Amino acid sequence: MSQSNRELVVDFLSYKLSQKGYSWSQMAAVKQALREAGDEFELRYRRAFSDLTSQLHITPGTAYQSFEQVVNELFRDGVNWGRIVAFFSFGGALCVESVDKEMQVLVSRIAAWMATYLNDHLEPWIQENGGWDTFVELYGN
Amino acid sequence: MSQSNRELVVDFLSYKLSQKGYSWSQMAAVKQALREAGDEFELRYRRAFSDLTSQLHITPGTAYQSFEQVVNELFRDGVNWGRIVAFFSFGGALCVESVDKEMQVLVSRIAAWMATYLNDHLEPWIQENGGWDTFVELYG
Ligand SMILES: O=C(NCc1ccccc1)c1csc(N/N=C2\CCCc3ccc(-c4ccc(OCCc5ccccc5)c(C(=O)O)n4)cc32)n1
Ligand SMILES: O=C(NCc1ccccc1)c1csc(N/N=C2\CCCc3ccc(-c4ccc(OCCc5ccccc5)c(C(=O)O)n4)cc32)n1
Repeated sequence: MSQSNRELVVDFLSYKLSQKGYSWSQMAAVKQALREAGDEFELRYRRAFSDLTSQLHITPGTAYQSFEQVVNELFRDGVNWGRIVAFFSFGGALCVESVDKEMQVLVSRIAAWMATYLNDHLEPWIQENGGWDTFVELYGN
Repeated sequence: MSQSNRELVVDFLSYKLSQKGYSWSQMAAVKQALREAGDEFELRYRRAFSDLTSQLHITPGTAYQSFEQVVNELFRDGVNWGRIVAFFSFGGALCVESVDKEMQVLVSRIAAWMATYLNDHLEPWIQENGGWDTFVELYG
């Protein structure tokens, strides 16, 4: 119950500060930058590219390594911030299609796969290019 | 500082799911009822009351006890769902003033004080009045 209470407070204060357009922490600023970049990417750029969800055809039998081999296609010509945004959008799309197909049980493993891929394959590039601070500096507020 | 790749993932996926009417967490209906009740309270009903923030000057040296004794004033004549809503709004107002004062870092402290107050002073009343799912039935 105590953890739920904390979660209510955090949600309420985040929502209220966001509603006023206030940036209160580097973490909040990174998350806001990513949300907005994903929205812009999905609206106006994603349809130009081959649909990576068509390569995975996620099932409850899909393993991390199958996700990883499909994501490697997105980074076949290297890492940039745009492709990192596209990676988040791809994960978001796997979750949305999972829930659309009455397989919400996949949502938690998709999140773990995304974390694993970021930590294993993108973290060195992120640090080399000024960390998430630079992402916010170029694409945030 | 964003010192967690997993936190960015969970945040982004929560957002993307919400845009399709789907929920990351089970607390989703309460969060949506509390945000809407907060917005509604602040837009007109709040204007009737003395501004409780004028009694607090939150700095890195302010004790939890100072916050606790000002918040108690909300519940002087009992706990009800509206006063719980007002408590959250009050918390939100404190955070906005904290950022405006260049004390952004105190937002997380205020969050910690609110969760502490909620757990000590309000959790018993909440349990004894049908929990958050009643709040959702009334304000959702
Ligand atoms: O979500 C996805 N699919 C599901 C879906 C749902 C609904 C509709 C369509 C598809 C998804 C995300 S991704 C993707 N395929 N992309 C691939 C295919 C494999 C190879 C590949 C190779 C490079 C790139 C890529 C992606 C983004 C890129 O930049 C984005 C710039 C930007 C940033 C912020 C906001 C707007 C725009 C770039 C680039 O410019 O280098 N290059 C992308 C794919 N599919
Ligand atoms: O955020 C606050 N202040 C900063 C601020 C910013 C901008 C503008 C004005 C103030 C704030 C939240 S609070 C407050 N002071 N309120 C006090 C003063 C001390 C005594 C006190 C005592 C009872 C109540 C109270 C609060 C809410 C209440 O019900 C709300 C019902 C409702 C729900 C959903 C939507 C709309 C309305 C009630 C009640 O009717 O019981 N009673 C309230 C204060 N200040």
